[PDB]
Order: sequence, then C-alpha cells, then structure tokens
Amino acid sequence: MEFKKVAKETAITLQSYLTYQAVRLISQQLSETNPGQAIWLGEFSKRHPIQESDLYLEAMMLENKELVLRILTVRENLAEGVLEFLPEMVLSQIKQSNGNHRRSLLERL
Amino acid sequence: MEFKKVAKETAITLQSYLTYQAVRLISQQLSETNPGQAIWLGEFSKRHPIQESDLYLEAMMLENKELVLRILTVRENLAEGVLEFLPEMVLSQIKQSNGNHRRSLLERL
Repeated sequence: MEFKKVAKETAITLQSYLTYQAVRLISQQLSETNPGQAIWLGEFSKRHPIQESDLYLEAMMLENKELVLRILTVRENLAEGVLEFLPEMVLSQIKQSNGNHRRSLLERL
Repeated sequence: MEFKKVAKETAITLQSYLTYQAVRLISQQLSETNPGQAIWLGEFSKRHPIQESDLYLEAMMLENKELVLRILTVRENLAEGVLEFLPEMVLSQIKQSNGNHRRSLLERL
C-alpha cells in the first residue's frame, strides 16, 4: 500500500474541505450578526465551487477582501484546532462504520 | 474539546474519502487478478456515488458480499498509514496557500 502518496492526495482534498468548514462557521456567525452578508456568502458559493478552494479565494478577493481575510484566519485556526484529533477520530469512525456494515451483511446472509 | 462538531464532520468526510481510495486500490488489484470483477466494480461506482459511502456499501452487499468485506478491511488499513502523514501535510499546505493568497492580496491596490 502506498500510504504517503495517498496521504498527499487526501491532504489536498482536506485543504479544500477545511476551507469549506471555515466558510460554514463564518456563515453561521453572519446569520446572527449580518444576515445579508450570510446570504451574499451563500450565493457566492453556488457561483464558485469551494472544491477549487484556491480559485474560490482568489475570485472573492475581487468582491470582498475583508471576508477572504476572515476565511484564511478561521481556516488556519480550524486546522490547528482539529488536525491533531483527526487520526484517532477518523480511524475510530471507520472502525465503527465497519462494525455497522458487518452486522448488516450478517443480517443479509 | 473545541471544534467537536467540525472535527466530527471532517472525520465522516474522510471516512468516505478513504473508502474511495480503498475501492480505487482494490480496482487496480482486480484489474490484474479478476478483470471481469474490475469492470463490475467500475460500473457499480458509476451508478453509486462513493461520496455516499454508507449507502454505496449497503447497496454492494446485496450483490457482492466478499468485495464489501474487502473494502472494509482495506479502508481501515489504508487509514492507519494515511492519517499518520495527514496533519503535517495539511498544515504545511494551508501555510503555503495562505502565503500565496497573502501575496496576491497585498500586491494589489
């Protein structure tokens, strides 16, 4: 098994996913504080796929510089906050799901 | 902890993404040992989106129980090795990305 090469791919995916989580947390905050801006943010995201997170951030710089700053900031905090718990949490989630599917497959016999 | 909801949502996402990576690897092994099953698998993945990994596995066990059991095992083994590299890779990539976006933002009026 090619653990490191798959890790590199997974890292690229996770970079975009954590940008998505940052945008999500900021939207939830704006929904209490400035709903018009949360709405604007929601519309921007349907025009620009967060999957292409570098392109997403560059596009936003043309329309809302302050929000880009906020996303980069939150995404950085999130990463630092979350990343070290991930190995255990992901492996645990997979073990649980494996148990679940095995029991369903046994019921399927 | 902190970011519990985020960390959890991220874990479930990576669980699906690592299932994708498991199926991809298995598909490659099957192309050598049982090309007809490699083809069945490709067709199966076209019709069932791997992003919905639990539904994918639940559908497959109706048709091919052995392959489900193999995916469960591979995705766990893969996760063990992949998650060891992930934190530092993802942090350093976010760092590089920030650097690029920072320059982009600072260099314009």
